[PDB]
Parts: sequence; structure tokens; C-alpha cells
Amino acid sequence: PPHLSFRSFVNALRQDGDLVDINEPVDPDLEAAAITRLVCETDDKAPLFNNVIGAKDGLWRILGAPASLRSSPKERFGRLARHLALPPTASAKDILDKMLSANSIPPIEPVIVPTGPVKENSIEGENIDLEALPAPMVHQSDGGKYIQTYGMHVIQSPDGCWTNWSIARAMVSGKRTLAGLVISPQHIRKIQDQWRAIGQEEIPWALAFGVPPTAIMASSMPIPDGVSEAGYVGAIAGEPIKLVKCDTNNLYVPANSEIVLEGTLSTTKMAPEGPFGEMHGYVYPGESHPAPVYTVNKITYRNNAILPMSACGRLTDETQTMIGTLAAAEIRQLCQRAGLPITDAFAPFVGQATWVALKVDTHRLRAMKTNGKAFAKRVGDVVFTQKVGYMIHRLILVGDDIDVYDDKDVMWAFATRCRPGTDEVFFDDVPGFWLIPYMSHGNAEAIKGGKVVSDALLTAEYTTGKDWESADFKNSYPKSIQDKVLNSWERLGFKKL
Amino acid sequence: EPPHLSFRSFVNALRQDGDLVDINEPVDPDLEAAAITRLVCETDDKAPLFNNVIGAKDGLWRILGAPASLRSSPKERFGRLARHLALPPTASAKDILDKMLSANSIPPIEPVIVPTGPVKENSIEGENIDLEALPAPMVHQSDGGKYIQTYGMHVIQSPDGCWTNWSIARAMVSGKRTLAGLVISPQHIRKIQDQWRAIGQEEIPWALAFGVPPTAIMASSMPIPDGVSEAGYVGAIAGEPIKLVKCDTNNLYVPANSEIVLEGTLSTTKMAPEGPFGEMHGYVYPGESHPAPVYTVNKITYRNNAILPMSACGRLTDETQTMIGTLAAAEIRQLCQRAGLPITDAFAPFVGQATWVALKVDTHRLRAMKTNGKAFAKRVGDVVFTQKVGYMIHRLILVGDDIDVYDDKDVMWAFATRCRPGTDEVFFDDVPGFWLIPYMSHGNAEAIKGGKVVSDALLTAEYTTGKDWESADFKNSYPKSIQDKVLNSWERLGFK
Ligand SMILES: Cc1cc2c3c(c1C)C(C)(C)C[C@H]1C[C@@H](C)[C@]4(C(=O)NC(=O)N=C4N2C[C@H](O)[C@H](O)[C@H](O)COP(=O)(O)O)N31
Ligand SMILES: Cc1cc2c3c(c1C)C(C)(C)C[C@H]1C[C@@H](C)[C@]4(C(=O)NC(=O)N=C4N2C[C@H](O)[C@H](O)[C@H](O)COP(=O)(O)O)N31
Ligand SMILES: [K+]
Ligand SMILES: [K+]
Ligand SMILES: [K+]
Ligand SMILES: [K+]
Ligand SMILES: [Mn+2]
Ligand SMILES: [Mn+2]
Repeated sequence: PPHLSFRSFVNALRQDGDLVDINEPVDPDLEAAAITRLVCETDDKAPLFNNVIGAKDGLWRILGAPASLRSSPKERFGRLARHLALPPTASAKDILDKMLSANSIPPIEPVIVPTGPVKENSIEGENIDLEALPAPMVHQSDGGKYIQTYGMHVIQSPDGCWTNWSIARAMVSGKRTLAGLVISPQHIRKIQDQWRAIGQEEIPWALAFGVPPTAIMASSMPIPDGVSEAGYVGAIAGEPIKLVKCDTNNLYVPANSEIVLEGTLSTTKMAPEGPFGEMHGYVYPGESHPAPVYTVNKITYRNNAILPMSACGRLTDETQTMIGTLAAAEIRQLCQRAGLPITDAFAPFVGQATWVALKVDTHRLRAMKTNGKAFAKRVGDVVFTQKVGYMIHRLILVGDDIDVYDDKDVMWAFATRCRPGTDEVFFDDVPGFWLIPYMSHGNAEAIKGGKVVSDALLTAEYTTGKDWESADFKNSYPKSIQDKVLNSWERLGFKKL
Repeated sequence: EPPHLSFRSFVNALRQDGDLVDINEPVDPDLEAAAITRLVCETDDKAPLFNNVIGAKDGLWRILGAPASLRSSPKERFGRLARHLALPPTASAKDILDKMLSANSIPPIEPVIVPTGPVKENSIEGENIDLEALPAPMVHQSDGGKYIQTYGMHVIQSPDGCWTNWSIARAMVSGKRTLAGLVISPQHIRKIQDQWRAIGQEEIPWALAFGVPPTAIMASSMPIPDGVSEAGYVGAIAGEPIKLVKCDTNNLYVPANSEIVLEGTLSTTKMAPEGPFGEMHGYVYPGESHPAPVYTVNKITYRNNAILPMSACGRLTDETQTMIGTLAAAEIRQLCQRAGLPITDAFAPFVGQATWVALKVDTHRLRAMKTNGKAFAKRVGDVVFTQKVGYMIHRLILVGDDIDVYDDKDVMWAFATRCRPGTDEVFFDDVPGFWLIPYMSHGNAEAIKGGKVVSDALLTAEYTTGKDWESADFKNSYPKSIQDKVLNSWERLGFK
């Protein structure tokens, strides 16, 4: 099924009329990404480049915008829903609820198969030349060809028991090497550091492109420390992921992956990495920074293999539909397990994946007999001292009349219920996400502080209750008047609602 | 008369643009008219003209809802505002604000007096007036009365006779012959009321003109300077005089083609319960009235087939967001320029609910000052937040000249990615605070003081050596040769 096979998923998008088959030659040097970028900025159909200039022996086609938005408001999240066995009409809440569903139920462990489509073709050792493959130039000022924007890194702990799946960028650095981000507090870096501590120079690693869509979603989600994503993915799907062992190492990859790289992640060697047009909408031309080296020793791939590509940057791409939103999901769960009265969380698109809005159960809040200043500090202390809060710099607390999945409602609440400064608690001492330009290119420490909890609950919401009515059609007119207007609307000559 | 100089011409201009629905079915002024208008404003539909208002008698009145709300077509979004000002329907928000500022720098065109006009076609006087029997709208179900006055022009003159102010301030029917309405500091209607109070005048000559020339209602919502009569400013915008007729029962003058004029007095002593009212920030507080001054109405004159304009204000988007914060932003821009600050442009992002202004910085000029965001933000706030034009604005966002301040998406992108919360903000605890905002009147600190911020959304290098990034967008991250190959293939390949 589509959630368990990238190839099935591609056909599901084609069946939905959410995919353009581009059969004309497209240059992987900027042209494919430029098409993808414009799809993302216009919420168009996903582009499938079936004729990439420089492709050879089945490597490769490219799918752009694999989890970007559709333009129909009723199926806006449909391409995300097709990762997860949900209907194209699924809400953002439906998607986040499904991704959280595995945190309260036993894992469904993966099953092993002896082969699969990912073994249909191979290139090994000296025959590998990554600079001769059609890796895309994703933005004109990038420091290299970002082959890795939507694949899953596979890496296992020294005791063999924790295998982490995650997305982190990587670019081609040479004939047999990539360089890519391995940053604190991410699990790929935690495991890298476990190996470094016991003296391992080259860690077994694999990078799988075009994995089962449920697996790429979990790869982007900050599920708990020491939890192998494979079993979590199985529990989301209600059935196991079928894995096949790598040929050159003891790691396992999904048997129907499009393309797998087998090799090592170094503890000892770094190489210039970046710059890269990133999730906040910026590239800094000429600004590389050292990152770890991955060495590729074998490539295996499906016939007619497809490389997925996120041309990330300004709204709206995978970095905002998945990174911020899946962090929001985990922040919601963390707040609930801290005892805070949070029902829902989302990462508003306007915040460029740096904001999370938290919806408060105000009945429960009133029973907890607190106040905004105390509550805002407690929420920040809970969230900003945990990994799931790392990338988020502004938390907005809103009452339960605000739809946190609607950026218009969040902005209205923020602008009219949070007195600037007075109703905010600032956090100078917590880990800060250096990739945001106001952090690495700003006025204070790149890696520390710069966070805020904004209390956008009005004072009476903590005590006696909501005492206003919205000046809107829904709340300032009685049902009898609303029904009269809706029944007259089109006859009078107004646009269908 | 052209649409910018006649409300009646303006209504026909909207009809000609396909921007007006003639509602000939009966509509109740008790909530139904405002509910229709509210839904038009929430969906950017055509302006509703209620030609059959239940309880209308002897020509009073028709209602026009949503007179300056938005159109749904992106290319003509501000078209209803542009029709106020002799601009094309495709006019940008910047074209509109620039036109409103245009009279700052040219001599006023003084009004001309005419002996009569359409506004004198009908009258009701003295004890024949019963404001409670007129079809004044109930605009929101929890309002404290019928807000007859949401889009008319108060006319009031200083004791020395030299300053005649035109402004919009809400008022509701409060009795057979009385309105009650907001007369708040620091507004010019209150400054003038206080000048009369100080010399012992009990009843100040006043008029309220409904359906004034559209250029006049736009100036009525603009904070032009203390002591400057809006009439000559309006003439300078329109490129010719507004024709005024003297009131019958006092010495004030009103536009000769107004739809409806109330003549009477504003009391310096008498108060009555006023509000609550569903207001510009999207809220009404049921039961929360506060004493406000009394207006006494002694004569009504009106046009045949008179139209009462109505703003059913509240959540986005209505006249309070298209006019109040935007025209304040225009004046804040010029205030900053007179202070010698390097500001080129300003707008009130719709997302801010008329409490935000984004200021566009000339970064070349900024770099010449060799300053920093922390120092600059404090200076900008010290200028803006102690002036009347800054009163209603609680958050200024400073952005560089790669940000379109007229585009909420660009403003939010800059705010979210270039202003480090707290670190890059200067808070103002001691300045006048706009109590109408819920987080002020119904919040955790003084209702009338503080709660303001300047947010520095310029990146650090913008102050020193210059912009050192490029946007990760189609426009900026791909060469023109590639952009053109894509745009030339786009529809052929199957994209929208
Ligand atoms: C959906 C997505 C997720 C990304 C990234 C991207 C996309 C599309 C691309 C590659 C386009 C851009 C960069 C941007 C960059 C943030 C980063 C990365 O290079 N480094 C990083 O550490 N985390 C990244 N994530 C987030 C990451 O997958 C999650 O944080 C996940 O929880 C980690 O899994 P573990 O919890 O198991 O540790 N990239
Ligand atoms: C376009 C508009 C402008 C409004 C209001 C409204 C509309 C539609 C309504 C009536 C719907 C809602 C209230 C909301 C409320 C803010 C107020 C008001 O009741 N009191 C006030 O003092 N200012 C208002 N203004 C702004 C005012 O016109 C400008 O500030 C103008 O510069 C004043 O002229 P002077 O500079 O010459 O002093 N009203
Ligand atoms: K993960
Ligand atoms: K608050
Ligand atoms: K005015
Ligand atoms: K800044
Ligand atoms: Mn993990
Ligand atoms: Mn004035």
C-alpha cells in the first residue's frame, strides 16, 4: 500500500491527480529544483522528473515536493495524508494524531526478508563516482549538490539495540564521500558520539532514499531517545516494515527502498559542508562549516529508481509541513505528560517552523488555579529544556476558542491577547537553534537563548472564564439570524460560501 | 460629480465595478443587515446596499454596508478604497496611502460655500425628531445600543473658529434626541471638547454628516496634524474644493451632497451610558458600558433616497483594519522622516489586527549612521510612541528594504526569522497605551499605559556591512536563464 512503498505512493499521487510526469529532459543542475521550488510556492502538483539529464543505468528519476501542500483547501494536506494511510481530506490534526498514535501502543517490530526491489541493481567500490551521478543543485548558492534532502539515515548504537532513522541534509563532497549535518541534540549525533567514546573511527551507516512513506515521516519526528523508529513505524501502520540486510554491513534497510547507500559515518574526519538554502528561507553564499564525512562503499537500487528531493526555503515545503509540525506534535505530548492542560499544538506556517501554538483546556486551567505569568514560565521550562523543543523559539499559549491549526486564529489571539513584554517570559539560558538567522547571524550567542513563551490567554481565562464574545458572524449574531443570512446568501447575489 | 466627491456617485461606481449587491428584499436593521455585512467582510464579497430596510419611513433610510472593505480578486483587492480617492480599482495599498499623504506637501484647497445642495432636500426638526424610531442598526447582538454612527464624519470647531475637525468616532442612539459616543484622548474631537470645557461652554456646536464625499471620509480616519482643518487637506487630495453648505441651526458647514446630516451640540457636562460595541480588534464585552458624552440632535436634513453607511466592524477584514492602522502607518512614516530616521515606507499588516505597523528602512542610509538595532529600536519607539499618530499601535516591526511592508507574508517572514525574541526588542512601559485592546483593558497591567514594543527585524550585518544572504525562493535562488526556461515550460508541462 502507498504508506508502505514509495513506488506505490508515487502512483497514489498520480491516481489523485497530484503528480505531473515530466518526460522532457530536465537538468538536475538547478532546473529540477527551480520547478520544485515554484510548485512549493504555489501549492501545485508534485513534479516527477522521469528524464533527468545525466541519468545512467536507472540512476535516477527525481520526485520533487514529496510532502508539500495541495491547492484545494479541502485536500490541502493530501500529499502528507498519502504518507500515512489517511484520506486526502485529512486535517493537520488527523496527521499529527496518527503520528503520535504509536507512542501509547507496543511497537510492531520489523520483519526480515532475504531480498527486495532495492537489490535489483548495484554499483560497488571503485565503480562508484558520486560526482558523475545526477545529484541536484538545489539552490544556486549551495556549497554542493544536495543528493540528500529526503532520505533516511540508518545508524545503530554500539550495543546493537537502538537503530535510529532520521533525515539530515548531505551533499556530495567527492567521488566516494558526502558531507552532512550531524548536530546536537539529534539522535544521529548522540549515536555518533557513543561510537566516538569507544574509539570507533568509521561507524556502519546506510542512507535509504524513497523509503516507505510512514518511515520518512517518523524519520522527521523527534520520537523518544533510544526508541528505534522501525517499531514505531510498524505501530503507526499496524503491520511490520519489511527490511533487508545491507550487503556490505550488518544494518537493515526497507526492502522496497528506491536507492540505498551503504558505508560509514566518520568520528574523525570532517569536510566543508554547506551553505544550503534552508528551512527558514535563507542561504548564506560562501558560508561553509565543517561537517562529518560519510563514505559510500556500495549503492543498491530499484529498476527505474526515484530520488526524492525537498527544494526547501520560503513557504511551503517539507521543512515546514513536517519539521515544525512533528515537533509540535511531540511538544503537545510532552506538555500533557508534564501535567499541563494542553489539548493540541501546531507550528503555524507564518512562524517559518520556529513557532508552536499550544491550545489550552481552559476548564482544566481554571481548576489548576494559576496565572499567565507563572504558567508561561512553567511551559517554557517544560519544553525548552527538552530535545523536542530545540528548534522552536516562540510558544504561543491560546485558549480553546482558538483553532491552533489556523494561522489566522493564532495571529488574532497573539496580536490581541498577549501584551508585548508584560505577558511574555523570555529564556536566555536554554539551547537555541543556531540555524535561525537571528541566532547565528544575530546580536547574541548563536547556540543559547532567544526563546519566549507568549501568554495569549486573557487574564479572566485563568480565573472566572471567558467574558467576551467575538465580533464575527459566528459569535455576534444569533443562530436564527445566521440561518436567515445563509439561506438568502446566493439568491441575493453573494458568492457561494 | 465624480465618485471621490459624492457618496451617491461612489455607490454607482461600485455598482458599475460589479462590487455592489442591491438588496431589494426586506432586511431587518436589528442584526440582519449587520450580519450580512459581517459575512461580506469575512469573505471579501461585494458591498451590500440595503434598499428595503424594515422600519424605514419618510426617506430614512437605506444602508450601505462594508463601504471600504476588501474585494476578493487579488488584482483589485483595494478597489473599494481606490474608488474613494479617484484611483484605479487595481491601485496598491501603497498607491492609496501615498495619495492620502500627497496633501502633506501641497497647499490646502479651501472648501467653497454653496447656498444649498441635495442634503437640504428633506428635514425633521426639534420635537418631530425621534432617534429611537429611526431604523438605526443593531450592529452586534451584545452592543449596548443601536450604533447609528460607524461611518459618518463628526464636524466640530475650536473656540477661535480657525480649526474645524472632521473625524470618525462611534456613537449610538441614547434617547429621543440624543446620541452617546466615544470622545477619547488623544483624538481631536476630545481636544476640541476640552478647549470648550475650559472656557465654560456647556453645549458645543456640532454636526454629524453621513455619506460624505468619499475623499472626506478617508481624511476623517487619518491623523493629520493638530490644528489642521481636514476640509482643505481633502481639497488638496481631490484636486478641487469640497462644496460645503452651512447647517440650518448652527454656524458649522457640511458637505452639500451628504446623504444625512444631524445638527446639534456636544455637551461638555452631560454623560450617558455608552457601549459596549463590537470593535476593531474583534471583541465585544457584553454588559460593559462606560459613561460617554451626550450629543443632542436639533435638526436632521437629508437627501431623497438617503443612504446610511455602516461599518460592521470586528474580525478581519473591515474599515477599521483597511483605514485606521493603515492611515496611522502613513502618518508614522512621515513622523519618522521629519525626525530624520531612515524610514521609506510603512503599513499596518492585517495579521496585527490594526495594532502592528511595519517600517521599511533605507539600509544604505542606515549603514551611514554606524548604529545597532538595540539603539535604533529605542529611538524609533521614543519618537512614535509619544505622538498621537502612534497611540493605537502597540508593535512596530523594523524591516530592511528587501521586505515588502505591504505584504503580510514578507513581514511575518522577516519578524519570525530576523528578530530574536526579547534580545532584539525594546519594550515601552511608560507610554500611552490603547486601552481598547483586550490585553490592555482586560489584561495584567495598567489599561492606559505601556504594553508596547519595537521589534528589530533587521539582521545584524544590515547595520554594518550589508545584506549577506539570498532568499531560498524562486525569485532569488535560481538564475534568470533557469527562471525563464521554467516559466516558458510551466503550463505546457501541466502546472497551473
Ligand atoms: C523533513 C526534513 C527534516 C530535516 C531536514 C530536512 C527535511 C526535509 C532537510 C534535509 C531538507 C533540511 C534540513 C534542515 C535540518 C533541520 C535537517 C538537517 O539537516 N539536520 C537535522 O538535524 N535535522 C534536519 N531535519 C529534521 C530532523 O529530521 C528531525 O529533527 C528528526 O526528529 C531527527 O530525528 P531524531 O529525532 O531521530 O534525531 N534537515
Ligand atoms: C474608520 C474608522 C475610524 C475610527 C472608528 C471607526 C471607523 C470605521 C468605527 C466607528 C467603526 C469604530 C471606532 C473604533 C475607534 C478607534 C473609533 C472611535 O470610535 N473613536 C475614535 O476616536 N477613533 C475611531 N476611529 C479612528 C479615527 O477616525 C482616527 O483615529 C482619526 O484620525 C481621528 O481624527 P482626528 O485625527 O482628527 O482626531 N472608531
Ligand atoms: K526520527
Ligand atoms: K495575556
Ligand atoms: K481626521
Ligand atoms: K535583529
Ligand atoms: Mn530518533
Ligand atoms: Mn484632525
